[PDB]
Amino acid sequence: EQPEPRTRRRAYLWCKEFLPGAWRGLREDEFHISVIRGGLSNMLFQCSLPDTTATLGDEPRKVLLRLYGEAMVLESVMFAILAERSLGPKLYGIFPQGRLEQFIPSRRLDTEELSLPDISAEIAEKMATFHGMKMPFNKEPKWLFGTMEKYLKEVLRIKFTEESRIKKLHKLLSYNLPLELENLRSLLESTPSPVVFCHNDCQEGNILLLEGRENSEKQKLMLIDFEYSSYNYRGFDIGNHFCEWMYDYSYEKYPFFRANIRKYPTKKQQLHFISSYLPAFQNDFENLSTEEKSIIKEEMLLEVNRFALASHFLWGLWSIVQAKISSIEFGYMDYAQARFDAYFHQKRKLGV
Amino acid sequence: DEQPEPRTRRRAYLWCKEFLPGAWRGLREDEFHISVIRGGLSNMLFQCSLPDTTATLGDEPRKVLLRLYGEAMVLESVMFAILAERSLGPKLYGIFPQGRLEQFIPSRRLDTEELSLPDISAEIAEKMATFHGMKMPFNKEPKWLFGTMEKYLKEVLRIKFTEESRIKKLHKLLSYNLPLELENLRSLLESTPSPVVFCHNDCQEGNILLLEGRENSEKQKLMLIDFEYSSYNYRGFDIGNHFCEWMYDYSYEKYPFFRANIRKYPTKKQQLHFISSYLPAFQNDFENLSTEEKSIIKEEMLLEVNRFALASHFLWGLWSIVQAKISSIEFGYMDYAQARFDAYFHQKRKLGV
Ligand SMILES: CN(c1ccc(Cl)cc1)c1cc[n+](Cc2ccc(-c3ccc(C[n+]4ccc(N(C)c5ccc(Cl)cc5)c5ccccc54)cc3)cc2)c2ccccc12
Ligand SMILES: CN(c1ccc(Cl)cc1)c1cc[n+](Cc2ccc(-c3ccc(C[n+]4ccc(N(C)c5ccc(Cl)cc5)c5ccccc54)cc3)cc2)c2ccccc12
Repeated sequence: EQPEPRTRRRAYLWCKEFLPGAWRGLREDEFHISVIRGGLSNMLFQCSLPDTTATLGDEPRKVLLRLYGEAMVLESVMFAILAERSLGPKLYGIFPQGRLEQFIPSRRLDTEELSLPDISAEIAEKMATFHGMKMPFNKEPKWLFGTMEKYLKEVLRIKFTEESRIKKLHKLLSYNLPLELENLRSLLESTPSPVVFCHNDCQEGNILLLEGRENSEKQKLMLIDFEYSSYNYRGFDIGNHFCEWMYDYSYEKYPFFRANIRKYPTKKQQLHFISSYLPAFQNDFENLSTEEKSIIKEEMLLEVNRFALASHFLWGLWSIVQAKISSIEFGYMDYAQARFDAYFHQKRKLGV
Repeated sequence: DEQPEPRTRRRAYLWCKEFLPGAWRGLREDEFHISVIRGGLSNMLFQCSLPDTTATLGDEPRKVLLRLYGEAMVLESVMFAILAERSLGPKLYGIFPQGRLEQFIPSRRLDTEELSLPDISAEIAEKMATFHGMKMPFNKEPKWLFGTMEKYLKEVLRIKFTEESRIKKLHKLLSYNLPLELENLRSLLESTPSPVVFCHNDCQEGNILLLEGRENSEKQKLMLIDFEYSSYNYRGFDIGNHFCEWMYDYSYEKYPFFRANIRKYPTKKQQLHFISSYLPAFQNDFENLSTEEKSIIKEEMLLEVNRFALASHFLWGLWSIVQAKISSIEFGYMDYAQARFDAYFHQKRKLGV
């Protein structure tokens, strides 16, 4: 797929002006560009040198161009920090209309792969590593309930025009969400979880399987797409990831997802995950007694399964608001209903 | 121990409490120590610290610097962060809309007279060289120099002062036909090769820290700071501008709040000492070239930096005229403009251009 000749021009100039080596002397007629994702918000292109052109130093042959649609400053700083620490794609250029990033040959994981033991173990290690790092952002964990409050308030003010959405919203408001948010607050306020640097969206579509490295046991993945990252309760990040075993966003018919409550990880599979996470997050952990390890692990199961409720609640509210304001083709209200179904199922499973 | 207003004191307390880890997280407003370093109307600095009696819980700092602020805002933050990660600037502890929290570095600024000490001059060159060699995610077309001179020239032509002395001083400055002089400087510089590199663009004594404790180190006692004017730019501008700064001392206490001295510009000898440290630190093979090839590079570099020095005078001269209209800061801006243009014409005569 080719873009319009006007974006093609703009892109040529960005690469020419921002990238060093052979790129600096490159002519419009030798510029290769093609699409990866299009639309109206976060559009991706692969830009490259022609195969016949030689590099002059260590510049990339090929790069990723990301066109964009307080928060703008924070996301850029963080993208740069991760790039410097080699935990994210390198940052090659930053401008108002977009940015230029390392191109990493890879594919996203499919939902079904999240439960493969070796995949699950590595995701845990990465998340653990990510949780341990220092970032220059606010460390009060106010984003979880602050955000749930903000969306709840919008949700109560929403008037849809189409009858089917009006009906679906009416079924959702029937649960008395402001009362349910307070119950979830008191449950989570009594559930200790250390505040750490969370990804907050650790789903299959934000996990890259790296080309070439498929045979590596423990080093085949990269976490990406940190736009929702913040300091937050650890339980949310793990609980949210566990929830993601149940949703597959690649389904081609409406509503463009498939949900399965029986795909939530078993106790066994949860233990496999936290057995990799704990040593990578608390370095002394491997040298505790058998019995002390079991205690930590059992309290962690309770922790993450409780915070899983906040994953369902938050993304459910989010999705209702998106049904009003997003143009993207997705059955947002059906998804909201699926998250609230799972919420009430998980409440029953926990006895809370 | 000079204290800020109780409202800034409270804001600052919250920022430190919320952004810094360890003992800071549990700290009470009444246990917060803060004092001023710089005040005014724009970029205000405070030293914030834990009380001496409080213990740290890990590797958090006891003491930090709070910087209150007055496209460019995104790029400056990214760059401050990049330099922090590479240990070429103060560590970044917190970033918020009203300011940021940075490593506090016990130090003083250099004085103008210290720029010419051989060991100081040599290290400045090494640091600038290191700085020039870095990859940064910014535009690499060197359009900021003339783009900026054009932009200020255009403002300068539209300025009406009301007070007589400023009117007179502006009139003397416009007498030189600045739009014609800018074109002559363009054609001179278009014929002067200079590699485009990552420039500080303001490498003056007040942006160079002498690090406390390290005074006895020969080659590692300084840090370059304050990169808000940084960009990809001609290498000649950075070196030429630093050479120009040997002539200006901004610490004079009476109006016009600077002193200028044309005879303090570095000698050819002192310039060679500077570029003799810069070259090996920027091109690592440099020491193993032939004697004759080294001399050629060095002599062309002298011509390069002394020619770009003209752009230092021209740019800061125009900048200063514009500041005389819009800055509230106490400084003889028009006198400074005249001093930079005097130096410009003197440097033109020295070069035979
Ligand atoms: C201006 N500019 C730019 C200008 C000049 C130059 Cl030289 C370069 C760049 C630009 C830089 C970067 N971008 C990329 C970008 C992508 C996403 C966002 C984004 C969106 C909304 C929000 C708030 N928020 C909502 C929901 C949460 N959700 C859903 C949420 C999820 C989980 C939890 Cl626990 C809590 C909340 C949540 C979460 C955490 C933090 C914030 C959150 C934050 C960030 C922001 C920027 C640009 C994009 C478009 C246009 C310009 C851009
Ligand atoms: C929004 N926000 C913020 C928002 C959200 C969060 Cl979470 C955190 C922060 C903020 C971030 C950072 N700051 C600090 C800051 C202040 C000014 C600037 C700056 C601006 C405009 C300009 C133009 N320029 C002039 C002259 C040159 N001069 C004189 C010049 C010198 C030499 C040469 Cl060769 C050419 C020109 C030159 C040079 C290069 C580039 C630009 C130049 C320069 C600097 C850079 C950062 C904020 C300040 C106030 C309010 C908000 C701020």
